[PDB]
Amino acid sequence: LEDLLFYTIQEKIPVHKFITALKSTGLRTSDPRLKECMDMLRLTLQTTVMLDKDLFKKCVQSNIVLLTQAFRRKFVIPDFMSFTSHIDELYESAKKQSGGKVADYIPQLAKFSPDLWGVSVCTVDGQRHSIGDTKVPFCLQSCVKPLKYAIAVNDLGTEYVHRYVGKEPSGFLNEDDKPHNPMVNAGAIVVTSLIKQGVNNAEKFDYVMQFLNKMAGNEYVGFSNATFQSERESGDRNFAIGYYLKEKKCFPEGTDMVGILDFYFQLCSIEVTCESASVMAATLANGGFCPITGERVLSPEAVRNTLSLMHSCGMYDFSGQFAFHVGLPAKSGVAGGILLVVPNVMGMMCWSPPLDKMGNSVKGIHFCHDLVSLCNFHNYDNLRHFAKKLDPRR
Amino acid sequence: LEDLLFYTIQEKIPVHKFITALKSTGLRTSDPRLKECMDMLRLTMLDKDLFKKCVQSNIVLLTQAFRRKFVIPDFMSFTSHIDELYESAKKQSGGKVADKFSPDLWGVSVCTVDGQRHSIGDTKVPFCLQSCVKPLKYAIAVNDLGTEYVHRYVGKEPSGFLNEDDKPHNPMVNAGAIVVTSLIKQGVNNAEKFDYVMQFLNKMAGNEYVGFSNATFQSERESGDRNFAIGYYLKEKKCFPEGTDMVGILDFYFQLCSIEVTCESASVMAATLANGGFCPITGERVLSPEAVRNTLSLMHSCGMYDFSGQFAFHVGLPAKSGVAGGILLVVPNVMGMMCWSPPLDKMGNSVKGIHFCHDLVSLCNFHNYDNLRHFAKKLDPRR
Amino acid sequence: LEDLLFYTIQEKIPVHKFITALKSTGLRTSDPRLKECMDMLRLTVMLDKDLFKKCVQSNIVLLTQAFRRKFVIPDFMSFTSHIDELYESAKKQSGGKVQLAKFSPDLWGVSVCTVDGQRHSIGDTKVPFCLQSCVKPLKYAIAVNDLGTEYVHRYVGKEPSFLNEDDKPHNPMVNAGAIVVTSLIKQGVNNAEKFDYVMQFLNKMAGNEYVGFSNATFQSERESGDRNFAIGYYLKEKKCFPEGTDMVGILDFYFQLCSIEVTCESASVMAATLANGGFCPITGERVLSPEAVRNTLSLMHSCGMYDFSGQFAFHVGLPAKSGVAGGILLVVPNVMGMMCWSPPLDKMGNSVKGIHFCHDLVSLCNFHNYDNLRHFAKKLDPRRE
Amino acid sequence: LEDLLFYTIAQEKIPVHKFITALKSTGLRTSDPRLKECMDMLRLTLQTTMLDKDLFKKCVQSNIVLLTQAFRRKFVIPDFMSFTSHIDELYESAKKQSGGKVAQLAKFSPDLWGVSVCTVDGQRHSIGDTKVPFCLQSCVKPLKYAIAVNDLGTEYVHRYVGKEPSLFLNEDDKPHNPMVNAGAIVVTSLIKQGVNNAEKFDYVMQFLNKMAGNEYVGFSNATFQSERESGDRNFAIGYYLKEKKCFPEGTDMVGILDFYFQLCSIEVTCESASVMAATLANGGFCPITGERVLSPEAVRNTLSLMHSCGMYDFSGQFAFHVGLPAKSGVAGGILLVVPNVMGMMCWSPPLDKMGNSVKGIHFCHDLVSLCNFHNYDNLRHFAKKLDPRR
Ligand SMILES: [Cl-]
Ligand SMILES: [Cl-]
Ligand SMILES: [Cl-]
Ligand SMILES: [Cl-]
Repeated sequence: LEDLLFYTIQEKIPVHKFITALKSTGLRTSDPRLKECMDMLRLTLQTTVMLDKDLFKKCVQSNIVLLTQAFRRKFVIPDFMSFTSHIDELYESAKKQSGGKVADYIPQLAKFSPDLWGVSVCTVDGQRHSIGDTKVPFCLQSCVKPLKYAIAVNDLGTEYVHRYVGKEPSGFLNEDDKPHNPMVNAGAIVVTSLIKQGVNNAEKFDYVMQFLNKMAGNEYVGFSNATFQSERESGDRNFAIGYYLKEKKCFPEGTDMVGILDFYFQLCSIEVTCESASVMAATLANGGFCPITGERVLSPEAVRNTLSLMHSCGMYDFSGQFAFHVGLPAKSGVAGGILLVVPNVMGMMCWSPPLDKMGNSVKGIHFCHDLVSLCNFHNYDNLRHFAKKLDPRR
Repeated sequence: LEDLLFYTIQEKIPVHKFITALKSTGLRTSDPRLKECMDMLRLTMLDKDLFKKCVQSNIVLLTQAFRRKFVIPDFMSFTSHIDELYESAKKQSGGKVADKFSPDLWGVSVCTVDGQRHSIGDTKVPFCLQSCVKPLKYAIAVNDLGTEYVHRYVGKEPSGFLNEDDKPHNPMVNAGAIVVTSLIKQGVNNAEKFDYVMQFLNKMAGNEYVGFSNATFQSERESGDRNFAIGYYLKEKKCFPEGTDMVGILDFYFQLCSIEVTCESASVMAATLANGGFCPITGERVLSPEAVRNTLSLMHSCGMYDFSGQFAFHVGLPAKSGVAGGILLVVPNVMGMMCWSPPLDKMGNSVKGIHFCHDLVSLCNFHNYDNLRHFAKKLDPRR
Repeated sequence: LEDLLFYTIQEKIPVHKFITALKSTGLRTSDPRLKECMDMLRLTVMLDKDLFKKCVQSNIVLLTQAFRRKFVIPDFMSFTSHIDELYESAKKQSGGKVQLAKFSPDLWGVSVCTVDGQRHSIGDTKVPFCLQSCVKPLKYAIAVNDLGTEYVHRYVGKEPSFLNEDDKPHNPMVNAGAIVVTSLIKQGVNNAEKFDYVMQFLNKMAGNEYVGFSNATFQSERESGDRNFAIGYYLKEKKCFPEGTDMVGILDFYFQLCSIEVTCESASVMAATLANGGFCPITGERVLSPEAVRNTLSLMHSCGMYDFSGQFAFHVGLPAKSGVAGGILLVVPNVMGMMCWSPPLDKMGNSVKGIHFCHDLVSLCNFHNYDNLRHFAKKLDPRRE
Repeated sequence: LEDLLFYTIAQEKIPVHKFITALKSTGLRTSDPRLKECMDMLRLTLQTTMLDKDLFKKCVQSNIVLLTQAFRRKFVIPDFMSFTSHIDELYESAKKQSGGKVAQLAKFSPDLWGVSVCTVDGQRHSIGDTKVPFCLQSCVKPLKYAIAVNDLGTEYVHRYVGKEPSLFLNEDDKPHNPMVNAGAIVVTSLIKQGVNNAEKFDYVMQFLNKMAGNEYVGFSNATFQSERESGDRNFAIGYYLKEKKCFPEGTDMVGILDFYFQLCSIEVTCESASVMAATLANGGFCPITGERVLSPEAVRNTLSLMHSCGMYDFSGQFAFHVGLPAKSGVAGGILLVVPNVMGMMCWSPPLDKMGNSVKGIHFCHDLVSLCNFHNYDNLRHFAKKLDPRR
């Protein structure tokens, strides 16, 4: 059982040899699902480097199931080292594109260097990879749109949420007097008013944060007050939208619109890194379960709706082309993030601040094209006949 | 290998015993890939020797089959569900037939990417593809000329005659389908063009029923005012490739719309698309992966007319409707389908078709954005 | 000259006869241009060649035009009898919208003021109501008068239909355009001063007849302003205002402007000023430049009636502007201004009775902008004896 | 009256040339159809052998009314020589502006520019190339609509076509107005229904002849064959109209297009077309024949729609700045109407990026900058402008 695993890894295993093989699977020693095992190893090093069969069983037994899949290469991407080397090549290629313009409309976005570039990957199995500046905090901005949508649907269900907001691209209101979808400001503002009704903003914010925290496997989620204050002061177009929505009676009964706008600016100001965000995207890749905690964050219904709208509406005006050429659900944001989901496989956050004319981060856009150019991840690729493409699940 | 299979099924196997067990896997005794085997049986209780002699040539396929390795391992179960969904849509009596056909005609056909087949309803009655051909001829065009060339002439996304670039919005609208028609087999006459497409559709269908309705073609082309208006407009905006005869393309276009299929043959067509360009019952490579992926993308967003976005959100499967009441349905990596009932809703889609498609995804985890690990209460037919 | 007029009107004239003959021409004895004559007559009960010349001397040229039938509409009594029929005819049309309770009957009134100062009224013409959108052409004329055509039209469009190709509101007659126009006027001072200034201007337009302000309407508009705040934030976002504009304050000024009150009678003089080329008919004072008055009439023509503007231009062919209080400011260039007021509105937002009356006026008279003055077929021409 | 007139012109006897020179200075042409008997007697009188009171009476008696108004300065523009002198200056000023493109290009001669005036009293003036024939093209649009309304009335015509400024169709699934191609095709299908194109065409041609006081109206077959070849977009419209059921019952659409191209290919000069516009300014009566041609409601409707819809995409700006009903065409013509005063035709082929003749447009602005002709100018108070009626 745990003995079997011992043999696949002589009389006694040096600990470092166990750790090194574990880290090659793509797992991180700090994985919450590995905690018992790692605690035991560290404790063992104290009271003791070689592990005999009996010691190994002792350290590895609590986590044995997860550990067996790792070593039996049952993970979604079994040769991860090979895959990450491709990710790096693609990272390097995109890094040669200097074009684009960093958003200057508020001091917090403008300060960011155009030359910051990073990519983080988290598979639905919890395998992690990062290259570039992946520990630098930035604001989600519109990348928050699908997440608060997912929350709303999780709590209120499809039918209700979509009384208030549309299901498709625009190509302020559709024929039915609703904003076109959750990924446009008008739609996001309305989705924001749907969450945790009848409570003050402080608890609403906290409530939302609980969700993000879980989606991120308790990795970094933070808040930029500097950005919130600036968004709120320069927010004229969003105020125009708010008054219009109120005038057309688009909000739930009793809504305080100005309060909702404040909440909305707050939500846009939430901070992540590529690493933590990649976990959020992996939760969406994993059907609502956080890949690194095994926790159930969101209903399958919420995740399906959200991925559908990211595919359709997620890239601003580039959505149609992105869907045709990339065919992956994604959400761009003005700070230069692109939240990417390859369903059943992994999730990513790509970050470079310079934007193209559509509003999309130039290196992210270029990286996403290459990713699908290389691998058979396009939504409508086939898993049997893919031509020259590479399939990393094999 | 033929030995193992033999034991799996006493000293001798009655022929019928092997036949009914084979049928139970979803395959038909007439599968083109089973020909050698069925010929060997026609040349004769099989003892081990006669059995090995008969099945040796088809062994690999038969092995996949009897070892429950097909994309849907328990097909008899999956079939029973298709039947319930069918009987449920059958009770929906609404819609309006376009204008000769009888309402109450309803049929559904399935072909898995492994060539497993099922049918219920009026499944052998030939009807016209109409706009169902749109993705088919777009696939042919991308197959021969590639993505970059074809999309010089036509858009890649939905609308809401020409887009901001002076191209028709996509291949699934009439304007776009007319332009696409002008791209195929350029410079050759219409007669050869029609033969070429007809040959291409034969491959897609694994050589099952494909036909032409001259009656439909005649009336279509007399009533084609809106399409004529479109042709003159496209010509004037210089939308066609140099040297196009637009009045001739419209002819060809009306012809392509009049091509006939049954639910059964058209389901194989959809199966080719679900199989990455390989025909499931012939094993023949038909379209390039590039052509198939483009086609599925545009059917997903553009395929259902004004109901496209609603259909993508709820059903999440590439599909293409036509005014005869066909819906060409693709579940990638799993199966193709054709649903046929003539009565249409206000949007132009078959009423029973639409109902069936919703229920199918309500039941099974086939939605494009369903997860294959956590699906809640949905059935997964692949298990 | 005074003698000429004297004989025209025995040894002595009874003075009730001069008054009666005067009123007969359409002028009122309260006409600001007749004051001296009326004061001299107050000092004086029969008028001999001598007393008559004394009373009438000051104003003689105006009274001569009046008695010699030189006025734009020489036979006025006949023309007002027609206005009355049209009035009764439109009166009988009771459709429109303002479990509604009703404590009192419907209000309907029509006032006519000619470019010569001839006046007529029937119905409820003394009851104050808010201009609302009727104020739009008025404040646009002010802006153009003060700033000129080039400057105003950097901020707003000249054509019918939030923003057009150039990211300007379409014209001065739509809310977005009227909000921008509001921001153009008196940019130096504070809001109280801007309001006084506009109010003074409307006094000139009206020959100092009734104009006022309704605080109730103003507060009600303030509370209901979501639609107008949406527009106000959008305009700001798109940088549609002149530099240093306080947009929230401009809307407040906007609501005040919509809340200004008039009567059918005083508003008809406002319209007669626009019909008279910028000169107030009853004071002879020059209120607005010709450029401001031409620009205003042109935009009233195409843009003045909401979504009925096109149909109205084609069938009626007169510059007009309507508002939700039920008013229709009507202009007939070179002839007269009018104000029609009934509160019930049709589905397009225009006063039911007002619209009916405007149609009938042009069916009857050759006032349609594209009518011909030589060959009019069946129509009546009131400019002729 | 004949004696009164004789005295104002007179001395014991009037030299013939002196009566003629005075007549011309009023703006009337000697060839005026309404002056025919007068001129006939005059020529007859020179044969049988200086006018005395009795001889002068004999000559002008049949035409006395019109001649009396002319000499008494009762014409809409009493000082006509002063006015034409202004027209000439505006013409020269429009000339120095050579921008625009005619519908690497070679040039075999100078570009043509001409301006004709016909007053509602039949006073004439021309300067520039005013006798050169050119195709009406879209300038024919208000003319054929006026015919439709004349024969069919407002209700019938506007059951098929919109009344407002402006896809091919409005919310009623009717073309937006008579001045856009789709609307003008539908109007074309209204006229003289149930006869062959040859008969319909002769019918419009005689109508055009009356509007023009029987001055030049013609046809360009070269232009027609060309329109017929390049009409892909008009055939697109034709099939769309047909698809949407915009034509009256039983119309042959392909035949209707053919009639339409014909109507576009009709030819005028600046002079003949100025009389056409003057008919529209005169309430349906032709100024030089005194003949009733179009009904008042047809003339009103046409002027209304020219005002708002006449200049293509410049209609909005044109109405605002110029305030005159006008219609322009791809040949470089602008048919202009000052209601109650005059008609005009301006012709220069080079077009601006909107499709309007550059010289015509420039001339129209200057005309209104100078004169109080703007639809919304006041007649009593106008500022620096001059009023030619005074
Ligand atoms: Cl954003
Ligand atoms: Cl179809
Ligand atoms: Cl209003
Ligand atoms: Cl033209």
